[PDB]
Amino acid sequence: AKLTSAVPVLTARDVAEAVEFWTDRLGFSRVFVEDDFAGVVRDDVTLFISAVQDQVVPDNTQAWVWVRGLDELYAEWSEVVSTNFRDASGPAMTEIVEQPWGREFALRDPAGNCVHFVAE
Amino acid sequence: AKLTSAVPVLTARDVAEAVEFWTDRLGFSRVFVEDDFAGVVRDDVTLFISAVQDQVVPDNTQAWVWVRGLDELYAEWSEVVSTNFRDASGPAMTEIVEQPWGREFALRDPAGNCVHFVAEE
Repeated sequence: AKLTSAVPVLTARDVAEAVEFWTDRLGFSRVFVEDDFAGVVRDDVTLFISAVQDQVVPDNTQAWVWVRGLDELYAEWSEVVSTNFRDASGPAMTEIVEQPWGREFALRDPAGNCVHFVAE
Repeated sequence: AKLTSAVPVLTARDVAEAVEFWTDRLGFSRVFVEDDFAGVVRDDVTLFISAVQDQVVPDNTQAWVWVRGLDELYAEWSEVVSTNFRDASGPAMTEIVEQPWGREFALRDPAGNCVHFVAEE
């Protein structure tokens, strides 16, 4: 057997809100959308979004995504999402930082998920 | 820019126990292990594992993994993982089921993460 690819599952109290953000704000498309569960895709990467009732879940939910052209992606998203990660109430993103494991930025979505985008 | 691949993050109260399960039980290899965060890999799929305080989080954490040779993978893991999914006192897996979107089994790890393995079409 061969494991070929993987799909992170983001969590949200409000899945509809999360879907609108990921598609309309960040440029993903809908794979499917239900009240309790949805999927969005951009390029080779699919993310699922699952309903929860406890905010602790999204506040502890994370995913990593590999990117060719991290600067370009940051340039796109930094226009439509706050770059004040600590102070913004809405979704926000960090700057690109050179971490020991790689160059990346983190984005916090409206549900509270923390998704890291790392240069490949 | 191009989004090329993704890495799910499983959660655990005990990251070391989670790493031991995914490697010794399920045949993933260690990528890196820290006290509060770890990475394991099999074939083209990496999973991260992150420490959390509350059991509610792993009990609500999921991931999906695409597989070529789902029956073989299931056969392998059935050698060492319970197939009584409804007993939540230990890790276990469902049978392979034909869902509307694909053929898949689900595996619940010791921490409580539910990871679905779906056959490629």
